[PDB]
Amino acid sequence: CQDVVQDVPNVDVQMLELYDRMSFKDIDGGVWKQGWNIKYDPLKYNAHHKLKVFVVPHSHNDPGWIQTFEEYYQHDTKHILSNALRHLHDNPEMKFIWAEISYFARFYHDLGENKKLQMKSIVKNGQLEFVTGGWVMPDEANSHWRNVLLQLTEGQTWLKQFMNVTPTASWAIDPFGHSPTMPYILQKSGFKNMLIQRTHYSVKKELAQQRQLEFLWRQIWDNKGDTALFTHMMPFYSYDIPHTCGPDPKVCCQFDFKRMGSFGLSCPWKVPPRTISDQNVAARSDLLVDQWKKKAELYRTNVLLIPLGDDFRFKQNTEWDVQRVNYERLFEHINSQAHFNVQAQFGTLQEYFDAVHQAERAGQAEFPTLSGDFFTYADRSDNYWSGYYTSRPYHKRMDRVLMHYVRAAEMLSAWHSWDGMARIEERLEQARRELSLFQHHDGITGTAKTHVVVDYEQRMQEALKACQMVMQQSVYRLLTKPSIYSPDFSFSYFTLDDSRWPGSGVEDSRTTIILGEDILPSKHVVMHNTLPHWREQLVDFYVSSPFVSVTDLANNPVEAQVSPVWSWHHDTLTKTIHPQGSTTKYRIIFKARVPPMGLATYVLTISDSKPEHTSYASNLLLRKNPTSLPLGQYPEDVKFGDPREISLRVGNGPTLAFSEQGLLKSIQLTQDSPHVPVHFKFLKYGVRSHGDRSGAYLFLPNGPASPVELGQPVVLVTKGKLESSVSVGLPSVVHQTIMRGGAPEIRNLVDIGSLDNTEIVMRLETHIDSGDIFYTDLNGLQFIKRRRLDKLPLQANYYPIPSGMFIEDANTRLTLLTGQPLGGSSLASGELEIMQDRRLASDDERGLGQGVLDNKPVLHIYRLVLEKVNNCVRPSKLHPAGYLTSAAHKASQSLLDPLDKFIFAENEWIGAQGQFGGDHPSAREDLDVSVMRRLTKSSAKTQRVGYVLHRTNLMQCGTPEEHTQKLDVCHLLPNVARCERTTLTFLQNLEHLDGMVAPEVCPMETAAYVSSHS
Ligand SMILES: N=C(Cc1ccccc1)N[C@H]1S[C@H](CO)[C@@H](O)[C@H](O)[C@@H]1O
Ligand SMILES: *[C@H]1O[C@H](CO)[C@@H](O)[C@H](O)[C@H]1NC(C)=O
Ligand SMILES: [Zn+2]
Repeated sequence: CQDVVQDVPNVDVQMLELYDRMSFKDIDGGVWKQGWNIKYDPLKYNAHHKLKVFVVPHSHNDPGWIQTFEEYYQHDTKHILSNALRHLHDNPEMKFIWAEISYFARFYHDLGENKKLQMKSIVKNGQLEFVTGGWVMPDEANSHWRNVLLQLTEGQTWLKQFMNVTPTASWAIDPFGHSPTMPYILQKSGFKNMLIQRTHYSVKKELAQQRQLEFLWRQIWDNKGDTALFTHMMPFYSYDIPHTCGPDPKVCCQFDFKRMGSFGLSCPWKVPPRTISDQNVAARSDLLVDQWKKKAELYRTNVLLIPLGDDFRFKQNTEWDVQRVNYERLFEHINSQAHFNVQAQFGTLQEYFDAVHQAERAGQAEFPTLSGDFFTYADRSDNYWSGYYTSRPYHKRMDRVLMHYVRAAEMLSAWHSWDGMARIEERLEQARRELSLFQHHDGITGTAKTHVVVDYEQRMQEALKACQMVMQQSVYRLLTKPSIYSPDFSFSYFTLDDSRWPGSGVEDSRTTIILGEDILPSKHVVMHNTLPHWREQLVDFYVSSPFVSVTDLANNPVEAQVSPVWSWHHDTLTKTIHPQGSTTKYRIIFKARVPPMGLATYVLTISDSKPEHTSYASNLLLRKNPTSLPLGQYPEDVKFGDPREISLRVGNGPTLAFSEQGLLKSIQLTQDSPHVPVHFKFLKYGVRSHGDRSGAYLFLPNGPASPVELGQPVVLVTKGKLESSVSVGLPSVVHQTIMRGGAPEIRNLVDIGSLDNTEIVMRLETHIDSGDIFYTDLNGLQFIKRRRLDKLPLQANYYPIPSGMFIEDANTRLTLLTGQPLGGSSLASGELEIMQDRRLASDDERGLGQGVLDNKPVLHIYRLVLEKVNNCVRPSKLHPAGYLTSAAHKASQSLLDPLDKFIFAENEWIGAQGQFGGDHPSAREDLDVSVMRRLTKSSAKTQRVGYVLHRTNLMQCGTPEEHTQKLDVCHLLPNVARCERTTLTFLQNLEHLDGMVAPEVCPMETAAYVSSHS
């Protein structure tokens, strides 16, 4: 196993180092506005060394953006694919590449058998080639690597089954900035090459000058280079035709033959394309070949890639003709004019890469090695695309909730083979596809029009319902005596109870467990733990009485705590934000203990008075001018007081001190230690009154954030033996700090309401001497070192915070983990900040044509971990990566993959069992079974189950942590007959395993295994 901490990789280009060096001046470079006037030596190419040019036709089809997926499919995409089939069928030499499988699959299933066969034929023969092959071309900033793999697998599994092909080349021309998580997953999925386009204009300029636009992209911690994937970065401002034939768009635009007038398009540089004829072909070729040779100077081989396409292109047959015919005339002339020393033709993306590597093997070029990422992107001047790291935060949070439910549903149902009737495969496929669709770079990014965001949301809602159905049928089967099990596949044996989604204050959707001497004395609840280690976690349920006690199924008492059900109300009358307690519903809380990848059943029973093992929390409302807060049968009266500082300590954990406004001010780790200053503060960013305006994509602040005026907010303090919390009703946010004995959980109920042109940021102020360094994660997969650069505007120092960020000095670290991707930064030494929501009245000129005014209440969740790191073995100062501690990592898992909760629906559960999975191995803490998925339907004689295993890397800080068992996923199901290591999509077997044992993986590695069962 490679050491991912102690050996700083040696690479030709390290992006953090490059950023430290670059000056980022935005000067007018001439026709290539962001470059320079490229010059070349005419004699470079000759009879014995020609420039091979591949023109690659393509059509960018957004699975939703300005229209919904189905609207674009009906108005554009089905015609584009229908005409592509006809045109490629009839013109053997024409080529075309396709990226979005969601659309292709929608199209193909609608084709008649005759057409499906013609389609398979132009794919089989090389004319139509799939690039990447994912359900979509995903966002790379907000997406979790697990969902990037999910969508890739969804498109590629469809391609293998119906087109009998698996792309090995990736095409990512539109995500706003690029992540090394992509080559990470692709290289482990059989890929050999990839292409990216949206990187900072200064980076393009810099790498172009060094001919470093093509590179072997390895992971920041990879000393050996085995994770390397060949990458081609496009050099210009756009992938449209004007910015793909060469440096001068005024000239390239003349070679987009769709812009002559009848299609309603034209060249903004004021020179239109002209039909190619025998009289102008030599002059037109002179111009085109000169652009081609200029572009060729930016790369190292004599093989040139010329993409030919734009959004939803190649729709009309007349379009196919006008582009194909004119280019064929150009090629016939150019290829027969020896003096150009050029051989040009239509080609696919794989063709370009194969030729490039043949040049490389001929000793024609050596390529530089590179590590780092390509965030934050700016397409021009100070227009940095850091706004979309936060846009439509409700759906960014929904993404993570669905991410988990998909995993839990696939895992819970994978244990058994199911009758087709049960519609398990059916519900799982819909759930994977709706979550996969949302990975699109206009889905999770929050950059779609309002009615499209609504479409993604309704699709995810149906996916959530599908997961619940599969999960609850699975639990009923796993915990019912087999000879008693009698399933009705349409019936709801259990209801899922989710405490954080939509969240209290967002939607009253949780059911109350109604108990009573005259109706029902008790109720069974069951917890699922998708993680492969034993886990304890507090769980809560709403109950109709405070007099409830918990027992496990052996009837052992379980200590519990009852607290009121508090809801906050913006009182339109008194003009204050204050809480009201329920007099009919109460929260019962207790610690559940659950086997690795297993289930644990508990029973809640009512009594007519206080149960021996249930305690009741005290509640204290701090505000001036209080009114009574009756709590029905709740046994402890609410206390009142004037606002004042408060301190709280649950169990042995930290002691937290809060200001009189209910905000954290210090954290004391142990009884003796100092009260470390850690202050939460909420501020607001505005929008510029003159100049470029912030929108769904761009963050263009009118300077540093300004403190929000808090007034004297109402603060609610609840103190219990198992859980305590402090909640304050701020304007736009009900901020809650919850304590259970470890690092606190922070929840923000964010309702930016009608505050126009405002971005609300949550900031942490500490005295940690972090200087200009901070760390953020990439796709929930790895943490990369960031360096605040004062030479760049504030918005450029904002980065995606898909799951966590931290700052540290020699002794102390503060880590903030998230349950949703948001944008954030560390704008001053000792600080961390993360945007909560943004509401913008203006469009930011990137084509969306609207501002962001569809905000809705969202419940953001976090874990805040303060730790001493002076004893931790950390990477050297020159290493570009950072790593979590065991506590920070478990905290992230508590947010992303919590215990699932199920409430039995009927009065009596006959045949109920107390636990499932007690014999599953409890793996080492840094290992996770990211995916468990049965890959065969019940009619398959040989059943197959796929597993994706990921091992993260945690810092060694002196905690002995031992006694765990080896996890061999191939033996989790009985009767194993074979075990294979496969690509991460499960589509190709890479290794037949001895003894049918799946070895565990190395730190930061991810492997897939498929076990076969007789
Ligand atoms: N990039 C194009 C092609 C193009 C459009 C206009 C001018 C030049 C080239 N289109 C992008 S632009 C848009 C962000 O601005 C993005 O969210 C959307 O998914 C799309 O496909
Ligand atoms: C696709 O599968 C393999 C891959 O090459 C080969 O038999 C041939 O190309 C195709 N045959 C089919 C339809 O399986
Ligand atoms: Zn796009």
